[PDB]
Amino acid sequence: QDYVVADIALAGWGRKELNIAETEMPGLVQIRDEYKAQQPLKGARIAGSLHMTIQTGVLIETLKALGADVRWASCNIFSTQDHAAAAIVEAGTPVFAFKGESLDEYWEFSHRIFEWPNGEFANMILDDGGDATLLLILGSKAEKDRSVIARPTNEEEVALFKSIERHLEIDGSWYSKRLAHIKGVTEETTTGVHRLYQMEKDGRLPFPAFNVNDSVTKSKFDNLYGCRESLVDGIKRATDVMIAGKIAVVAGYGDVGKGCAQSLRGLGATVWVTEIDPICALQAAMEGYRVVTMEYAADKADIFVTATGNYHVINHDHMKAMRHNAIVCNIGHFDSEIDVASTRQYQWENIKPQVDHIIFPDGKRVILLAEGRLVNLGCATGHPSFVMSNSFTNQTLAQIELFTRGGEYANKVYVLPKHLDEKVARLHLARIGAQLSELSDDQAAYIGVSKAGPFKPDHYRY
Amino acid sequence: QDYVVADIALAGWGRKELNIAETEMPGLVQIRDEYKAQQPLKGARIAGSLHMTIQTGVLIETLKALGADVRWASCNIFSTQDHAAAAIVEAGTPVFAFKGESLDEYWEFSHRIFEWPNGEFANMILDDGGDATLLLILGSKAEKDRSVIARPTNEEEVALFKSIERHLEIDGSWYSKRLAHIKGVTEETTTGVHRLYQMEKDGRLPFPAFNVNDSVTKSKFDNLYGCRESLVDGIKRATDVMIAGKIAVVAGYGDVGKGCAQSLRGLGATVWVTEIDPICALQAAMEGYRVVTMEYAADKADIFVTATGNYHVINHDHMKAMRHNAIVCNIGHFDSEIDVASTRQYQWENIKPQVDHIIFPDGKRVILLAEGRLVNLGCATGHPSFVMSNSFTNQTLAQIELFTRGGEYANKVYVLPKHLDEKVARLHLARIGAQLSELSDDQAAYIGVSKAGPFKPDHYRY
Amino acid sequence: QDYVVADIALAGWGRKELNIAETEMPGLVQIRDEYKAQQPLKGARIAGSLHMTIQTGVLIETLKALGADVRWASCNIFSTQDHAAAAIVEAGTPVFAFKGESLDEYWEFSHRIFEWPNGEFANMILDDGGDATLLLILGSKAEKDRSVIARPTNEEEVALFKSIERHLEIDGSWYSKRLAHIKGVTEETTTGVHRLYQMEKDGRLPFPAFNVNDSVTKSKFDNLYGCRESLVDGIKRATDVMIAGKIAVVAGYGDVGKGCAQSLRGLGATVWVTEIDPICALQAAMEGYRVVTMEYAADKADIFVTATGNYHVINHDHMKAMRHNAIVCNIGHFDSEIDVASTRQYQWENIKPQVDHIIFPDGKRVILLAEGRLVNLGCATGHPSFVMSNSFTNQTLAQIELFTRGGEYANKVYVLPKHLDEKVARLHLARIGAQLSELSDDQAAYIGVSKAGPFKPDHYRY
Amino acid sequence: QDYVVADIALAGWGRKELNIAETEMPGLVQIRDEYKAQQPLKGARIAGSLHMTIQTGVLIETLKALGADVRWASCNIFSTQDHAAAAIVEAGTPVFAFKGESLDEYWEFSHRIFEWPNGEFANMILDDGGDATLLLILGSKAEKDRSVIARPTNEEEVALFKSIERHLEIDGSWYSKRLAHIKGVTEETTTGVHRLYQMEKDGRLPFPAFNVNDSVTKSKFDNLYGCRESLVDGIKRATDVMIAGKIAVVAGYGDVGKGCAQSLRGLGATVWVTEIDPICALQAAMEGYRVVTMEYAADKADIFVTATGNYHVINHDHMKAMRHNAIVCNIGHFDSEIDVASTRQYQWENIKPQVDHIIFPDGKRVILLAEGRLVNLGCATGHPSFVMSNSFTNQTLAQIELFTRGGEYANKVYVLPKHLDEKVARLHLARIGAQLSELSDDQAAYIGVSKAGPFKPDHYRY
Ligand SMILES: NC(=O)c1ccc[n+]([C@@H]2O[C@H](COP(=O)([O-])OP(=O)(O)OC[C@H]3O[C@@H](n4cnc5c(N)ncnc54)[C@H](O)[C@@H]3O)[C@@H](O)[C@H]2O)c1
Ligand SMILES: NC(=O)c1ccc[n+]([C@@H]2O[C@H](COP(=O)([O-])OP(=O)(O)OC[C@H]3O[C@@H](n4cnc5c(N)ncnc54)[C@H](O)[C@@H]3O)[C@@H](O)[C@H]2O)c1
Ligand SMILES: NC(=O)c1ccc[n+]([C@@H]2O[C@H](COP(=O)([O-])OP(=O)(O)OC[C@H]3O[C@@H](n4cnc5c(N)ncnc54)[C@H](O)[C@@H]3O)[C@@H](O)[C@H]2O)c1
Ligand SMILES: NC(=O)c1ccc[n+]([C@@H]2O[C@H](COP(=O)([O-])OP(=O)(O)OC[C@H]3O[C@@H](n4cnc5c(N)ncnc54)[C@H](O)[C@@H]3O)[C@@H](O)[C@H]2O)c1
Repeated sequence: QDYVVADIALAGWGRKELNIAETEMPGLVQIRDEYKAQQPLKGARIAGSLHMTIQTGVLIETLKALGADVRWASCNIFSTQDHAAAAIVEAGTPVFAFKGESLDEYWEFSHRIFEWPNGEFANMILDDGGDATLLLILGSKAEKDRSVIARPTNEEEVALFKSIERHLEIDGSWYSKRLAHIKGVTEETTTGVHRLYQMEKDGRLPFPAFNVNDSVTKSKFDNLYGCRESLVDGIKRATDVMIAGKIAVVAGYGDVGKGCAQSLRGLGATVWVTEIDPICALQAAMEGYRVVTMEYAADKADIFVTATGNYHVINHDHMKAMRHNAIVCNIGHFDSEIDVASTRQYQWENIKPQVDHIIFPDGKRVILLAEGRLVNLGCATGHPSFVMSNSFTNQTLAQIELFTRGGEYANKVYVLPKHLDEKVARLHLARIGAQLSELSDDQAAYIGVSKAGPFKPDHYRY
Repeated sequence: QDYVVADIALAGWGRKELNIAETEMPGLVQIRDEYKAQQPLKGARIAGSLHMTIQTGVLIETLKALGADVRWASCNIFSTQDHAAAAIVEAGTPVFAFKGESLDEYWEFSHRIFEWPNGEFANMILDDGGDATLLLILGSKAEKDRSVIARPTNEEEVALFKSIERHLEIDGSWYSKRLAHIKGVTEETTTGVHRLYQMEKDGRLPFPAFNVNDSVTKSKFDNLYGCRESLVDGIKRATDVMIAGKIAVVAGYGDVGKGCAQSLRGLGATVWVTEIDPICALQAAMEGYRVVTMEYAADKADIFVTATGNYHVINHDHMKAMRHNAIVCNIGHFDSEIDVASTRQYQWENIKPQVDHIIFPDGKRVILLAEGRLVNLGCATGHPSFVMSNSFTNQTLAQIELFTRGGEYANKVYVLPKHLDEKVARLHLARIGAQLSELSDDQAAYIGVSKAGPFKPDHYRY
Repeated sequence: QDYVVADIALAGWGRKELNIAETEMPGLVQIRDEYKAQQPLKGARIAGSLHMTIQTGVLIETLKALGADVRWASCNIFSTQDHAAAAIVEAGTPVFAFKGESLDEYWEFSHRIFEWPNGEFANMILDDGGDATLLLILGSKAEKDRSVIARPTNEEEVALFKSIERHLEIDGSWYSKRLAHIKGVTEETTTGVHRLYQMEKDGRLPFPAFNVNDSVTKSKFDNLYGCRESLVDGIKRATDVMIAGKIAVVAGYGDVGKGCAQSLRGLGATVWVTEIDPICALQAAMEGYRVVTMEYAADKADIFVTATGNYHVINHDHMKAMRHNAIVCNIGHFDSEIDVASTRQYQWENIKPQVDHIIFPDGKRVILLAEGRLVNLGCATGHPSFVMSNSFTNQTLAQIELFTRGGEYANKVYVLPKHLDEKVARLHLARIGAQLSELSDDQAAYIGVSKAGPFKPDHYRY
Repeated sequence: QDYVVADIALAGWGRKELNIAETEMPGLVQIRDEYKAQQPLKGARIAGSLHMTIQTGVLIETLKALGADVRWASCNIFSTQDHAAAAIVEAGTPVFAFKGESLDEYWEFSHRIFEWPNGEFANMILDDGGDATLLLILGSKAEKDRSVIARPTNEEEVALFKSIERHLEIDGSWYSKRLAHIKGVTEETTTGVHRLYQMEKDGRLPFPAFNVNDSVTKSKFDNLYGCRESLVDGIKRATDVMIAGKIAVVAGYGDVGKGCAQSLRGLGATVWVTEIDPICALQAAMEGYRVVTMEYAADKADIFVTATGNYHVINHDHMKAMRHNAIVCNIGHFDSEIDVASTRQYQWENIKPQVDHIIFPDGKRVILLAEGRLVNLGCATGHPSFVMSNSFTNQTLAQIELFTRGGEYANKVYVLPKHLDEKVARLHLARIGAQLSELSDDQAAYIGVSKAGPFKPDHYRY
């Protein structure tokens, strides 16, 4: 069995949910129809490391419909949907992923996506978080200098370092010969992208890399629209609270905060915003939101939402000043936006999964969601498929561009070209009934663009 | 054991949830504090027939805190929350309710709320749907005319009639004796209020009844704000679908439909509305919604919501014209807004509990929610506590008024007096931080009102 | 010349503006087309007393297209548009109206609409404010008892009383014989309607009267939609102020205040509301508005809008606490919502017409619009034609109903029947592209209405 | 008299309006207070060419309060407010501007800002549209090559070239001598910035230039918020039309179109959008607007707004398909968004100033605003002061930076540094009551920024 999944019997269920997801992921489905004849990924052998969910499944089969051969693993030990994995295997793709897998299994499975049968090699990486890429790069270094895997600080490292030693025993140059076949990497997260920029700095980047995280279509959907669609859903599943008439404070008015504010206001909450950036604060104010400090908000608001990407924006003294049964949640950085640690010295009482009462020295209670982790993933189900369709359609056009024209690119990190970012948007228009107009020749000349785009300058903010 | 519940062990859990709910139900709690000293319900013996949930538990303990003696049953066989029932019993109230009870047990439990110890009788009814009222009125007539309980249309009538026949054997004047002791009824639903108006018309109403359904505070919260708060919640739990960019059609632009349109629009849907009432249609047009026909919408919309209270507003031929994986749901009348029965001829495939695929001959599928029953109750959790607080504060003030001043009233159906309706609203203001202003003497005279209210004429529409 | 206008030469201009207004008044234009064949007003001789504007002109010619003969005057000395009057005369209708006419001329012109040539008599009154109706009723009394015009308090009375004495000299029973021919009155304002209710009380109402002021379509358009369309326009014409980011306080959250709040929020103002009615306050709160006292708002808000219909809701001490260059206006009762009188002791400095600086003892200035009169009429141009189309379409269907079936009605004040209120709405649907649906027989029975309406019970609030 | 204005008598009026405007322009006023002591512009001699309005007067006196010596002209022959010019002259600034001046007078006035007394020279240019900059650059080249001012395309060039030829006769090196003294230019318009980038490309830029057009604060206020605030204002002054229930189409969904759509929707219009950019189109779809074609909209919409910056986006055949009395206007490029010229073949009829009927052969009419020029400027009063405060605070900070630190800059076009852009926003917060928060040291390090800013990376889109 060239796969490791929870239970292949879950395949039929997975296929039914794939069939449903496809309708909500028109960008991916339309790429299949458009590039059918050309088979642009014929000859591509893609190693993929990305949350093994139903939506990722639609991406896998798009890559296959375009001609790719694919091996897949999850980028997280808990994010796999076992029935999705099952259905993808049943359809003929090696998957090494199950929910609740150990760290040892995680790093093993990250090797498996790079062990192709019949003397073959992966020639593309599709990554989320950069673990797959990190494995080849660090393993290659360990070949020359074992010391780099000699002193593991944490738990993830013990498992990573150990897995590398195990493969160096199979083949003393296990990693470098595999790295030599990679034609391109496409990466979609902030952390993965930071890692690539550092490799480039260190002269350690041996192929072109596409930063897809910073495209307009990916960032708007992943940040603004995705969280707008999901904040209130998580709050309601957890608490069933009435939103109308409540004071809700959103910390941060970037893309995530903008979406949060908009959804809360759409239900009749009074929305306050906190900010450290005066441009963002002024944007919030021009939408009729009151811009306040968290000190001011702390004893007044009913609902607190953190969207700053920063550290301890809701702190011990804020919570201490809070109203009884104030609801506190986080939709920003995966942790530490709220100082949950500083409340651990007080009585807690579980209300239900991902919902807890914290009881302060005076008997005043606060309701905390997902233990200060991401409310949209802990109390709801994360981004809807249409949102993920925009992210994954980016990843797909990036794979096509590097596999197909990667020789035109240096061994550097590149943001997706505007014309492909525009194409991502265009691929989603028919689903939602939007009719795109066309410039005439005179009009294209008049505003100084090609009829085919790109339509805006690189500095354009949308 | 003067109670029948699922499991008395659930009491501690129920008490924890009651403690949470109280903070979201300020009308009930503030009533407890305001009327504490007066104990206006001392000497009241209330037979209640109302969904035995955590929220109803808060109402029950409010009635008790005001001096009432109380016995309770559910008005529905499936709506009971067993931990709620348990906590209320443990706190000293007879309850006759558990989730999933039978129709035989249902009607028996309806008798038990009228069986008081120490030779005492119920003197007040707090009703939802009118079953408690019906039992006594039908049963009383059946004492002198067994023909009324002779021809059961219906599985519910079969159970009802049996229980009457069974009690007639114990005492030929079981109902009669009890009916004569009722000083008043308070009723909060359309169905219950229709039954009362019909009794009044027939001269069969032997006590004053308060119609609390048609109060402004009750109708607004129960119809408009409640459904606004919970429509999308149900759709998202069921489907996790992206709302932005979708065409959603709402059939009906009354209170319910107004709330629906408003929540869908708040998330970036294009909202279309159908209507038969030109006034309601013009209202919709003035908020920027296109007013369309269901025939026009059938093959164009992505989301269908029925809010008409009418019959087969989505029919077989509409569903057949629908777009593949269109979502169809009902938030209006309990059933028959959608012609679900006409699709039973087709293969169905369950997606998950309360979510079904209907497969048409050409392979096109429709996603139907809650089998065409109520999506906010089937796929979500129903109205939030603050909403129910408005309905139940209406019931409480109605009980106080009829118990303490019923002599002032005739044997008719009255809508809650405007000043009590205003009181319901007022009791909810402190929670949401709304500061009410006071008229001066000059100002009250200038507009022709008392400083204490009521503030509007009886025909005022708000 | 059976007319008195400013200048008949203005007719061509007026006709051009009539032709423009008709497109925006589909209710009136559609009545013409629908009732063409029937000529329901053939035999009607309508005396009309209503602001002689372009929009009223479209009403006059609708009445004529339906078969009426008409004589017209203004209900206000300043509201006439001279080119409208000119165009209506040129088309063959006697008009007695010009802007800036004296009180003597006003009362003379009110007689002229009741002096028909060739021994004829008016048999219908179309009134706004009840002056026309008052003339006949009071004149009739003076015939029997001169004392009722013996002691005039004010300026309007001196002119009224004098005009009556003058006509009693022509014909000692000038009024009563004219009153005897009136088959019906239709009245559209609050004041006019109060006067009718008082006549009825006093047994002094000799014909049926329609209160059109309280119809749903007239009240929603005249109160809510009209002021929503126009508040910000008046503020901007006067001040050119940026609305976004300002705190704007609306006193009152009835129909006018509701519209005001909604328009201000639509431009990104932070909107606060004050209220004395807790139901209205709770409505405001459920839309996310903060409900505050004027004492709280006075030193904080940038923009103050009064919509209460009450007395001195913005008072001396409020203005004294105001921020420098706060803008103060009134869209409610025609005066005394603001205590402008109490500021008259302080320096004023005109900024431009209808805009004044008030300079307080400490040098802090406030900007007052229209001297505390109606901002939408003083700084903008009042209600748009579509709004007036709803009012006047009411007046027209009321005229048709009383002329045509007035024998079915007692000599009482009646609100317009719901089926005619619905018809008003329906007549406006085609213009705005709204497609009204139709009940089937089964559906009409199911919800208990006729297919033709009315569709809602009398107590329905919309 | 070192000035040329319409009437110095208008000065007191102008001063009154300047005093009002100041309260709505907190960025300029707060700059005066903050930099008072430092007098950073002491030694600066600023030649300004910018619309001589009341708002520009506030900018001028801010520059003076900071130590600058200043001479001023308008950048447009018709934009001058004569009372503003007068007040600024009376307060001691040479101004060369009056409303309705000729092109000959225009260019002469442009020379006068460069003629300083006591043998001194301008050392800074504050420009709008780039005419002041062009004069010196073109004129300098013309000294050594008279061919550049030999072939005038254009009535404006005829005037420009004459004035250069006239000054060349007085001094063959008139421009040269002056050009060499310029330390910097600040430019705020698209046209001016394009000219600067073209000079830079040709190596013809002898000093650092700040592009203030593309700052976030300038572009947002000038493009989005400014047009949002004033679109409907213009339409209503022109037509007094009802907006609710109308279909309004906005061509373009960039900054301007985004603001338009938002204001129209806020009043209950159904808003459709056209676009050629799929990203912008998806943005519109995500806010619930239908994205349509102008061909589809042509015969359906009631209101047409062009915001594309493109050429003939409304053409002859669109207008011919339009609904009778459709309103057509342009808020985008100064002209040629609508093919007005193609309708000159038809009879026109003026409705009023800036409002015209275009009469088609079949008698169908279209209402065109401002003859297809800018409706916010033609039918209203342009941007409000708070908006202009953001543009002019940008200019002020740009002047301070180039004057005090220009040595740090090369002879290129720079966009305003992000930290100054942030400063513009910050300076506007106190007015609107927005409370900015401060990062702690730990928080600044955690997200990788200085506590003082800048807070975002250069590619951040807001
Ligand atoms: N929950 C999710 O599923 C999800 C999805 C996408 C992104 N994110 C995360 O959300 C976070 C924010 O994302 P974004 O795209 O909005 O980033 P952003 O940088 O665009 O916006 C963050 C905002 O927070 C403000 N801020 C920083 N510190 C603050 C403080 N101490 N107080 C008040 N405001 C402060 C900044 O000025 C900034 O405008 C990131 O960590 C991102 O990774 C989460
Ligand atoms: N889901 C819930 O939890 C919940 C809560 C409250 C009320 N309701 C129910 O929702 C239904 C509607 O309630 P409401 O308060 O909005 O009633 P309503 O009478 O105020 O509104 C119903 C609207 O539907 C329109 N309508 C009737 N038949 C139609 C048809 N064939 N096509 C288009 N429109 C049609 C009517 O003209 C009307 O204006 C009722 O059955 C009510 O009991 C449900
Ligand atoms: N400006 C116009 O062109 C125009 C058009 C229509 C109506 N009106 C007038 O506007 C006024 C209001 O009309 P409406 O239809 O909204 O009336 P309404 O009675 O429906 O609403 C008035 C509201 O003001 C509140 N109120 C009374 N005194 C108050 C106080 N002291 N402080 C705060 N709130 C207070 C009341 O509770 C009420 O809800 C009336 O005088 C009406 O004639 C003006
Ligand atoms: N009226 C004013 O006072 C004022 C103020 C600021 C800017 N503007 C002007 O408005 C215009 C637009 O400004 P912006 O900042 O929105 O520019 P922008 O580039 O941000 O937006 C223009 C939009 O129009 C779209 N477009 C181009 N041709 C089109 C076509 N044929 N059909 C449909 N869409 C088309 C583009 O795709 C684009 O996204 C510019 O000319 C600008 O100078 C006017």
